[PDB]
Amino acid sequence: TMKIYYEHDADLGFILGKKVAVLGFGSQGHAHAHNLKDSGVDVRVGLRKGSRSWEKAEAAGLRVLPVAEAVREADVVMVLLPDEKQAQVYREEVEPNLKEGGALAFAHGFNVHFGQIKPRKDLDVWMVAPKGGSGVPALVAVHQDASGSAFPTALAYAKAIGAARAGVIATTFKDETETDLFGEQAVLCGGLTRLIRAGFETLVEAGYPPEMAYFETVHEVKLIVDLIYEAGLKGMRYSISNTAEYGDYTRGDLAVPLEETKRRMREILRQIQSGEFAREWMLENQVGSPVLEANRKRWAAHPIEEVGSRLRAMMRS
Amino acid sequence: TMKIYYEHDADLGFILGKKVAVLGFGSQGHAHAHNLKDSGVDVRVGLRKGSRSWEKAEAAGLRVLPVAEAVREADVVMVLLPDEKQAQVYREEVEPNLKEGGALAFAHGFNVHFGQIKPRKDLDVWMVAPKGGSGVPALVAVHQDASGSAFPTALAYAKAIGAARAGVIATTFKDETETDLFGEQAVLCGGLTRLIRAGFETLVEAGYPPEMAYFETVHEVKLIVDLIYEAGLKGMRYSISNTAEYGDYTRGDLAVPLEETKRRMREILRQIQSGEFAREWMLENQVGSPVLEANRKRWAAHPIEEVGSRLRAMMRS
Amino acid sequence: TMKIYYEHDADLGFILGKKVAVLGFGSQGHAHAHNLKDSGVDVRVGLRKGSRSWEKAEAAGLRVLPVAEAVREADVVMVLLPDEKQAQVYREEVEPNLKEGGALAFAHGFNVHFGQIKPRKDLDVWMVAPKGGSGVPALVAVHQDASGSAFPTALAYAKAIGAARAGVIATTFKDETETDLFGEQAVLCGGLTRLIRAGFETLVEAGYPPEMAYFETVHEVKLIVDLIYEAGLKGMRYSISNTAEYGDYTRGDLAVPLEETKRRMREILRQIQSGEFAREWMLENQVGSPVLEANRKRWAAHPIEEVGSRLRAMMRS
Amino acid sequence: TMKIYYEHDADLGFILGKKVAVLGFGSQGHAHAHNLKDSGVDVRVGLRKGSRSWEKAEAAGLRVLPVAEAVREADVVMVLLPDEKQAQVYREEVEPNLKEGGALAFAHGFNVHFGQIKPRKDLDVWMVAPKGGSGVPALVAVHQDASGSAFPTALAYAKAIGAARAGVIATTFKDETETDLFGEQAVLCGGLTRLIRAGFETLVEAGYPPEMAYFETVHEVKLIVDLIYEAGLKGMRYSISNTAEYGDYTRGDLAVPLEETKRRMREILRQIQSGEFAREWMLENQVGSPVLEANRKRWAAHPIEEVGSRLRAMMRS
Repeated sequence: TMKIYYEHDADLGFILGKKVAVLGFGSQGHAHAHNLKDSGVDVRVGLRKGSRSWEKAEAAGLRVLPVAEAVREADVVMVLLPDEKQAQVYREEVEPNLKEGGALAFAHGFNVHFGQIKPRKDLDVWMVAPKGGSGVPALVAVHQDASGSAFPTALAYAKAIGAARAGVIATTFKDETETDLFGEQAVLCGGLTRLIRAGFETLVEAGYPPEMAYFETVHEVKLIVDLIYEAGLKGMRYSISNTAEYGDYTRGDLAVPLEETKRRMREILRQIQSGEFAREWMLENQVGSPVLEANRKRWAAHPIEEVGSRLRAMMRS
Repeated sequence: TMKIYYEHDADLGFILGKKVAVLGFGSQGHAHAHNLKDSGVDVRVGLRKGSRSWEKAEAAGLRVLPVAEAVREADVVMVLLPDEKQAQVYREEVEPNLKEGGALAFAHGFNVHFGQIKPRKDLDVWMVAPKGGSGVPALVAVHQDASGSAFPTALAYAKAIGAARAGVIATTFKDETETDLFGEQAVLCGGLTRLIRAGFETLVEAGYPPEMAYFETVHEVKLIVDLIYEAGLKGMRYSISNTAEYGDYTRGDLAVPLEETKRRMREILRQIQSGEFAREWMLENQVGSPVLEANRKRWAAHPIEEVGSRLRAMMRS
Repeated sequence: TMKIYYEHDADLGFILGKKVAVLGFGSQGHAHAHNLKDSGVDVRVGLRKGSRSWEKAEAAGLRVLPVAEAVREADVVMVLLPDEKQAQVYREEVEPNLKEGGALAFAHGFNVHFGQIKPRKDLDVWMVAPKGGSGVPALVAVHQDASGSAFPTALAYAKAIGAARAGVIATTFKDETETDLFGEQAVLCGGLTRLIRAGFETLVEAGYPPEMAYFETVHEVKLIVDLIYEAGLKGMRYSISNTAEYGDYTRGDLAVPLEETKRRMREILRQIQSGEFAREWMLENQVGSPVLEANRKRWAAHPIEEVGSRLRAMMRS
Repeated sequence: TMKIYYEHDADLGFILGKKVAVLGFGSQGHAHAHNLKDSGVDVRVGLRKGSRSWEKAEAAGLRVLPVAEAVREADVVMVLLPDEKQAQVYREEVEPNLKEGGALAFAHGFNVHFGQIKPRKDLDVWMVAPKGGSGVPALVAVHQDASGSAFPTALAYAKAIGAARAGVIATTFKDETETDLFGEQAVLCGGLTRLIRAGFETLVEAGYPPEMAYFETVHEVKLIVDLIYEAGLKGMRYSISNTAEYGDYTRGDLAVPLEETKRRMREILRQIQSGEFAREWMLENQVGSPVLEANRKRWAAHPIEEVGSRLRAMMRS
């Protein structure tokens, strides 16, 4: 019971007559700028002079300018910088230089949802969040519609990128931002890495060889997750051995008890929704990311890395 | 500090002069029989008359016989049947028909490690456990060496299958069996599915749209696990956004607390090592697998399946 | 908001042209065979040769045959044996002998719901579960409809038995089986007997005469339950003294606290729904019912039995 | 099992041909500048114009310059400023003015270990941490060795200061920084002051005169700690009365229980190692040190201060 929009719903007329400034040239900057030019919209990439990304962008054959300049001549500014760098670039280099009635666009809602960018009341503010006809759907959301055509423009932008093919889902900046932070913290990276680490340490402390601990706790994860990707949980259960399936159904809850886990995950979500997580992260970046650099180091020293590196080398032959 | 053996350590002379009976024709039977013939050892597949697998095996162009017959004329019997079916086929159709001084081989140690097969004292008993030169290493173990050449034969079998290329690791039936059950129960299927389900239910109960709950808790798992496969945990951390990395380092432990999780996983491992899990599973199969069929059904009804199916369909276009 | 079917909805044409084999001759076998003949369908009772039930069935004037024979000549087989004996009789004597496209019928869903009988794909599988025009309604359910007319046939069977008169309720094998086990365990036998025993022991240990403990804790139960049967709980409250009513409303919760009781009953229900109870009971019967025979004995020795027997004798005069 | 270096291992040739800028003129600035000139290396002190420290440094007969100027003409910059002031002085006045291939030196690792100073890749970065031939050993550590001679230079610096005499211990910035913070928090200041305060309050609340509470809980501490300094714990036990010794051995654990204390100290250490403490302190200084000024005041008002001041005055006569 959700509103899906396709290529047929989106009209490239709302973008093709507009100048798009792509700020930043990571994986996202690369792909955004690439697929836009190959759909016949004039793109300029805004970068800092004499950067590694400056030369990489010219090598891909794109028009490259300083950030302030790229913005001065743009109708849509698509901001594809790290969350922690966006607010400063907006204040110093986008806010003063973006034409009135212009559009300010995002791939992530974080800085707008948590008020690190308080955009001018005259701008359109929208987001296209991607996740040939490879089946990559996208989210689209509009925070602010000054012109009356933010949503058609955003939908056109998704068409011009190739995201409309598999379907564009309409949402809000709130729901995009809060579900992204939740996934990262509770499941995708935070929870999963802790579960693997506890598995590996359990076997190694019980005196099983580290090499075999690594195979049964890290290397074999891909096999399971590929099945979930293709055919969901019930497909995954169907394909695994009955012994595996029986163990899963009767001992999974002992590993990860449902009500306790749901309680702890509700606290993770509370800190996201309350703004406490955003505050923590914003302040962390004000003082040189001490905790990030400290944790990186402790986790890079973990015995699981030595064994992992040896076995991945051994397999590459 | 582990003993690795390569193609150069293995001598195909120990297998090429032997008749191999492959029992069963799942994915493993298919691959074992295939790669053996393409390395010039004479293979026969033992199957039950008029089965779906009988016709599929003839269609791949293999010599197919009843199980008793395939065993009567074999020097090595490689048993590639479900754990719960192996013991009965061994008792009724392998034990009476396998030549004295023959070899009985496995891909999984479960039935031998837990005494569901008590093999004759005259047999060799060994295992090759796989996980062109695609980097698929294997485990090898020898439970029983009557001939004095079980280990060279097993190593030759791994060569004849293409498992020697990326390296063969010598282990024991105990360590193969107990680490496999542990992975399935604590991490790969049991733990991971419970963590995803708690994530998804947390978001849906908090009023986020199920479609977006599904993207941030299930679909995005593949992206993370592909990075872990390629470059381990520290590679995965390196590639994710700093916001994701910060969340992982500061909230992962809140989702999955280390000492509590390790305690519960030690209980999972205790039930494996004590034989309690094997007993539970063996008895389950004596009475028509009531719990397996009951749980399957409850998990197939879960709301996560409806939303999963809709979105996977939508993406296939 | 439930689907009720009456005599008018059921067409005896769907049964009267069919041969019915009734397997077993307890209370249910007796009544099923009886009421069918008195509605003009030809019945045969299948029994083991030279049993006590064999002679009792001939004495009621029914055609009696060995089980295999009764099945060979039947279109509908109605299985009215103890849950623990059904699976073996199905495997050895019904499966080989029941015509293709035949109907296999039950009064209880237990063996089908928990896969102790895995019925042939060509059979109809349905159930009639009864609980002159005495007001005995029935449940009806269809597990498997090969012919396209399982449900009309089942409904006809209920008509031919006299169960349609007070109404036939359509349900599923799942809901019949799981609610029956729940009632037996949590309330009807399990809970109620424990509550009586705790009452009786409380009074006797407090030094009240056992005879009077027995009257106020066991004999008087019938008076209350007859009122609940006739006029429900609010009828029962209406008829009891205001002192009794006041005590009930203000101390019932102290005896049986609501949230704690509901928690424990949810665990009883979980073990039913998960298949754990079915497994426990199936395995119990594989090894000669040690726990059943042990508990019987301990409960038959209970002081409540001596006093009960004396007072029931005294009242029969 | 630790690497000790003496005067004989250190070659003053690595420092005597280099210009040293000492930034700051506390106790450490004073001593560093002093002992360097008296070992024949040319020193300049960098200070802010018209400060109290400016005039005090000229009065000791040292060449004094603005910070930017002192750095422009230096080969080694020794930073002896409060931890909270170092990062700003590095960014604004050292980073732009320090010659390429220069050396940046510290007495404390805090700002480098926690990334408040991210030093240029061309610099040497090392530390000498002191704790006639008075027995003052030193630590030495090298964070960054661009020239290939950071360690000999650092060792020479320790020689030129008089720290080599009692021995220089090679360590890391990590171990110097984390052990210093731990000592301050768990034992030296944090723990010890809390233990004294609880002792004093216990006696005063029990109605002993405050003067005598002060003698038995504060004044007598010096006697014990002087013995520990000279002859360690077993020397201290040896010199105290047997009654004191018996009380210590049988009631010390009641005051300060071992496993509980070790648990709490592991949490103190965790917050240090994780970067949480550094973040807390860095942010505190961004907003005018509210907690520091608040706590100072509450602790200065404590009744222990009034009694202390009276008795110290009384003893000075």
